[PDB]
Amino acid sequence: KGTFKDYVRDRADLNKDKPVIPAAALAGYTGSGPIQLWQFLLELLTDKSCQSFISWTGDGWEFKLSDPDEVARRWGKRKNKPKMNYEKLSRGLRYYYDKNIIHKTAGKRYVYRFVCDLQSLLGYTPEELHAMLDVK
Amino acid sequence: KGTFKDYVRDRADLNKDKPVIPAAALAGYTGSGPIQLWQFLLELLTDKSCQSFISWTGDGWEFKLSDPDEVARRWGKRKNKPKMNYEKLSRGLRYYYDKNIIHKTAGKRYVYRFVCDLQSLLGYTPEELHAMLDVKPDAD
Repeated sequence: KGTFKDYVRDRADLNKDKPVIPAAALAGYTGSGPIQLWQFLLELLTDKSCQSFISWTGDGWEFKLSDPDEVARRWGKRKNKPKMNYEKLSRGLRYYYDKNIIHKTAGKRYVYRFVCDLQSLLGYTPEELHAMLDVK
Repeated sequence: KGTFKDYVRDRADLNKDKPVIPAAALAGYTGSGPIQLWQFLLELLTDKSCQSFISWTGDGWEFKLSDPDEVARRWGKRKNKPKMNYEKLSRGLRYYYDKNIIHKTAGKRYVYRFVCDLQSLLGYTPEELHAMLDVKPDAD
């Protein structure tokens, strides 16, 4: 039976995984208001504890979805959309291909790549972050 | 500006430190779901940057609202309610009076007092928090 003081202390000592690019903070910076799906993928991609169902392939801003539905799940629980499946999220990607935000690598299945200038936006180089995330 | 780094860096070299009792954490702790007005008041009282509009009087869990409107304005923002004024906020305080969470100090204006067992919930004593926030008693 611990107090709030113990609760905070325990949280500071246990759950330790801060994404380098918080989708929320990013929406503020860019002033996009409501969190965007492409901004969310970045947060996950910048959060080690997510390298299970999503990570950088090592080639530039190229990333792959090891477990698509997982990203589709969290995305739903993050935007109060408990009705978010794998397709309702794969439809937003096409919109991203046309607006040239995210693309799909030829000769893959769930491999994608940011084609927008994230270096000038985020301030990080692809290779830089890869290191901060122990990318292999 | 410039890059995302700067906008976040200015938060580590040009930004204060979090309050002691953040409403968000307190909500998750007690599992109240959405932030509660009394939890939000606790955050402002545990944040040095808010001592201009709300502060501890120095006597236990008693506090005063030096700038009532600024409190109601910030509560409105945190809850996405731009039409938030003190009058409505006062409806929440009155509600807490009936639920023995916060009482109003007789013979004074804008002076209230948490009357629930916050010490046992929070893990701090009023004196302890007053020191952490460099609180100075009022010459009542």
